[PDB]
Amino acid sequence: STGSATTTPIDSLDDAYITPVQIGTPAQTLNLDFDTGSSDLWVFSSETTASEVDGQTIYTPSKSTTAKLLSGATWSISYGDGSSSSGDVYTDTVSVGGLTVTGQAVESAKKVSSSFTEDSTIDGLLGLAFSTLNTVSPTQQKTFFDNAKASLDSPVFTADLGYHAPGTYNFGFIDTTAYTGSITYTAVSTKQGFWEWTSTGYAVGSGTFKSTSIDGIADTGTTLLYLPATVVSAYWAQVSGAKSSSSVGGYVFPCSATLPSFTFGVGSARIVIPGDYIDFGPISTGSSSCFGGIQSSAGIGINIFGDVALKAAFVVFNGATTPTLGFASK
Repeated sequence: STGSATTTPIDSLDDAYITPVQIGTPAQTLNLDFDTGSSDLWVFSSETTASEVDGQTIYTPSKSTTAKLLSGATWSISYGDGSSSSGDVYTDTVSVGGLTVTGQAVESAKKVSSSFTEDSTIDGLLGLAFSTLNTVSPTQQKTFFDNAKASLDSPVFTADLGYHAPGTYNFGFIDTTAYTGSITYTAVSTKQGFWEWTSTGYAVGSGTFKSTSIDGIADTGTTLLYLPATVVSAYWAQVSGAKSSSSVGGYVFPCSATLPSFTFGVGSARIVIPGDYIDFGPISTGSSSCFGGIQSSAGIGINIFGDVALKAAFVVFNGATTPTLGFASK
C-alpha cells in the first residue's frame, strides 16, 4: 500500500504545516501537524476542556463506530517550545492520503497549553519519530508509520515541504519526479528516539564550505533551523545590522536586508537554503526589525534541522531495519 497527502502552510510565514487526516467511522477529518520530532498522535476532542478550544476541529469518539477506549491509558507530552497537552486514549481507524491503519492509538486531549488553544489552524499532532518516544502509559503505543510500515510497498515516508506553498507527505514510495539529481542517504542514530544524523558542514552565501560535523535531528514539527552558536554567528555576520536580541529571543535583522543563502552538507552533497527562506518577518506588526530563520541551539541541547532546512530538500525517512535519511535538491 501507499498514501499521499498534501501539506499546507498554516500562515504566510510557513510557521507550521497541516495535513488532513481521517479518523473514525464515518470519517472525521482533522488537520494535523506531522511532526518527525515526536511520537504521539493526539487531537483536540470532545473531551478537551471547553475553554481551551478556540476554533479547532474536534474528534468526537462517541460518534465513531470503530472507536474503542484504550482502558487505563493516559498520555502527557511537553514539547521543546514549552507547550504541552495530555489526556486519555482511544484506538480507531486512521487514514492519511488513502493509507489506512486500523487500531491506531488516537490520543484525545483533555488539556492543552495556551499556544495550542491560540492556534485555531492545528487540530493536533501526528508524530513520526520513533515509537520509543511515545508517551502513552502504562502501555506505550506505536506511531502511524510504525503501524503502517509492514503494509507499505517500501518502509519509507517522504517530506516535501513547500516554501510559501503546499507540499506533500508520501508513505510507502519515493516519487522520483519530486526531486532533481540523486538522493544522498546518510546514517541515523535512533538512540534518542529522533531521526538524528550528522551534517558534514555548511557555507554562508557564496562563501567557502566549512567541513565540520553537525549532529542534529530532522524535525518537521520545528519551524526554524537551530545550529551551534559559532555557525549561526558566522551566518548573521554577513547581514548588515543583524544582532542577537535577548529581549526578542534570538537573531533579528533589518527588514530591508537581502539575506544570503545557507548551505548544509549531506555527505558529499549540498542542500542550499535560499536567503528568502530565512526571513520570518517583522518581530511585531509594523516593525522594521525582522526575525531570523537560523537561530542558536545553545541551551536547547540538540541541533534541529527544522522546516527552514527541510523545505529546501526532498527528504526520505527510511524506516528499514537500519533506518537512514535521504536528502535531494528539488
